[PDB]
Amino acid sequence: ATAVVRCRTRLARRVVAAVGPDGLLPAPCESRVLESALALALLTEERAEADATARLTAYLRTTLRTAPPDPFQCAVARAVLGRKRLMFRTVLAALGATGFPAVPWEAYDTRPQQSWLHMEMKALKVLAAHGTGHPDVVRDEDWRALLPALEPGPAWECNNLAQLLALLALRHSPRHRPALGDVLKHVAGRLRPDGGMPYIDGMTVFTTAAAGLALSLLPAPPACVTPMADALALRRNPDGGYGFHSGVAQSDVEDTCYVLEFLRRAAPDRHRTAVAEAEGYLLALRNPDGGFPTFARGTSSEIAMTAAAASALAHDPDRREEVDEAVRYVVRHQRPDGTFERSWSRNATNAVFRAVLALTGVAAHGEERRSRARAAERALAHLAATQNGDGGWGHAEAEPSDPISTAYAVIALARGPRARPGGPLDRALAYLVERQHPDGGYRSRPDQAGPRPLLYDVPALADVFVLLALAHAT
Repeated sequence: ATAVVRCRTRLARRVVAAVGPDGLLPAPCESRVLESALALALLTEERAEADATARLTAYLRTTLRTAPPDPFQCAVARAVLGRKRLMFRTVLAALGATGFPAVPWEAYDTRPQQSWLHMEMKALKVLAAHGTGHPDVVRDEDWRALLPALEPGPAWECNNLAQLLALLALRHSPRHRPALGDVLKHVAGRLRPDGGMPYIDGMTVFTTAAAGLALSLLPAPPACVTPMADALALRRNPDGGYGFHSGVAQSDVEDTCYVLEFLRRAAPDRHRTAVAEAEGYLLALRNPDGGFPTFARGTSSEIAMTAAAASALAHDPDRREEVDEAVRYVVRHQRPDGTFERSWSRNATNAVFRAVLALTGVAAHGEERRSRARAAERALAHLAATQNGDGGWGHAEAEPSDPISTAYAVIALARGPRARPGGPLDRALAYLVERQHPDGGYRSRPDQAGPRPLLYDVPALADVFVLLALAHAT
């Protein structure tokens, strides 16, 4: 067939072969400078694990010399070797690279429903209190939030950044020091082969669900979608949502939407109850303005999360009213230049493909069809306007192309007009065909941020989103 179908067949063989007997696509996270530097400071100060401190040191010098990250991580690494503005300032101040923010102590107090950030902010408040010479400011309720960091085994919520920050604060408290020695050995045992510390354990639920959705969109889905659907359903949280990895109690809208869309196609009867629980999770999260937050109701709705929820809930005609209110939220927030806004992904094309899917996926007629089509046209027009010469897109309009940013654009463009020769979609598919590597896969710069806008690299996502693009476009 075409070179695109040939490329799609080769990539699908690779994704299927990577799924394990347990029905999961392994998706480890690469080492990151910020957490490696925090692990280096924690172990150095506790005078523990000399083998890991040397490997962490060699990793940091090598990474700065051959592949330096954002300026913030470089300064964090350099300080160790030799609300979000408040969090990053306090981190650098805790390492001695700047002064502590002269803010009221309540600025570090955040809502508990964002569990990861809540523990992170509490640890930095403790570090700021001790760092400025006011240890007596720390309340008992502040210490109690960091208690999960002293539990043995993998990091609480698979978040190495959260545990490292909480441990750096807990070592200042003699009441919590008895439990510090054991976890220090667990922390030092997490080093990747390159001597670095990953941000998270992985993203296996997110990756398996996105891979299964792509496989279920092929002309003939492989049989492995059933054990993949089983492995996802048995990992659901009590509230019906899904975390990004095994053992993540904080469900989120993005992970739930990918699982829900996958289960809807590959096992709507086999996992009828899991499907119903995920829809109930999304609807209990919905905001009165029609949008959807990321984690907890009462926090700000987001375009990407609202569009993803609109597409996921659109399969049930019982939910036509909530789905239409969500799509209207998307139209209401389209920028004057046709874009929407970044979020968990750092490229512009991500929110574009989520919005276009909701705009062209939900059945609509009359005045609403006109309004939704015009919003979809302006979004697809923004893609064609910012397309690079080689046929791909980057993180931003002037950035070099990468397969993942281009994959998002292809999914959006696949809902537009037919691919004519030389058209924007045709050249995008040709860019993806050229960038396929002999082993059948793709290697791309990462686009996931956490904590925003700090990037982290889960390499297995390159193959998954490119396959999702090729399945949508063929």
